[PDB]
Amino acid sequence: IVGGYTCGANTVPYQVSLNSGYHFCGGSLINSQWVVSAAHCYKSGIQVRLGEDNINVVEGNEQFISASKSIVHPSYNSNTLNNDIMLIKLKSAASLNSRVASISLPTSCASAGTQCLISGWGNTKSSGTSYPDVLKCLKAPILSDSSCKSAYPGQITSNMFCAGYLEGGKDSCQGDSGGPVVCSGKLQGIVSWGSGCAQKNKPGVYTKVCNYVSWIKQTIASN
Ligand SMILES: Cc1ccc(C(=N)N)cc1F
Ligand SMILES: [Ca+2]
Repeated sequence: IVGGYTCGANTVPYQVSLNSGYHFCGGSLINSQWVVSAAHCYKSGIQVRLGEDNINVVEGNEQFISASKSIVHPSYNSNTLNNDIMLIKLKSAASLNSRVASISLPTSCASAGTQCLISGWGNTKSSGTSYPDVLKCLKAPILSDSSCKSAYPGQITSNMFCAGYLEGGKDSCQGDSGGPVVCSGKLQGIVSWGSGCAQKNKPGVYTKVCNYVSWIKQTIASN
């Protein structure tokens, strides 16, 4: 997250870190057994880390649970990033409490102008590299479809939305991949892509979660 703020420990209780020896992606806990992330975060040997603030220090509220299965969306295209969404099932159920909690799926899609919270352990620099230990947060509005398409001609599908600031300076970034965009207490987006980070007229692009609620529910119901 570039141009954000320190969230505060366990203040984003649905935020997970995906770890394969090191943090490599975020994700969102959606029930005691399942995490939503980006398809571009797929790899084998994932350990889901819940209750994290400082990802380098065991602070006492963590739960570390290995994935039993990952399910990349059947229509994910890694070239275009269309349908950039994955489900990860935990080998055992997380213990839910104030600091480890699931986030609601949307009942309807969120409109341009809606204020959201984006979070992660990604790069905090737009030129250069600095990776934080503690969770970073950014408040950002959803942008209009027309402005999103103007920023990224030929690249925005019906399964994507832009959020952030056309002026630059505030954005998600590398390492935030797969993490949440939460608006009015609903998971509306997944950190997906963008050209660089926090660049003028190059806002963040996010997977449009509301398009996937049926798939998520029926996948969970049978897996
Ligand atoms: C992998 C990646 C690329 C760009 C952005 C962004 N500028 N929002 C975020 C990301 F997670
Ligand atoms: Ca920790």
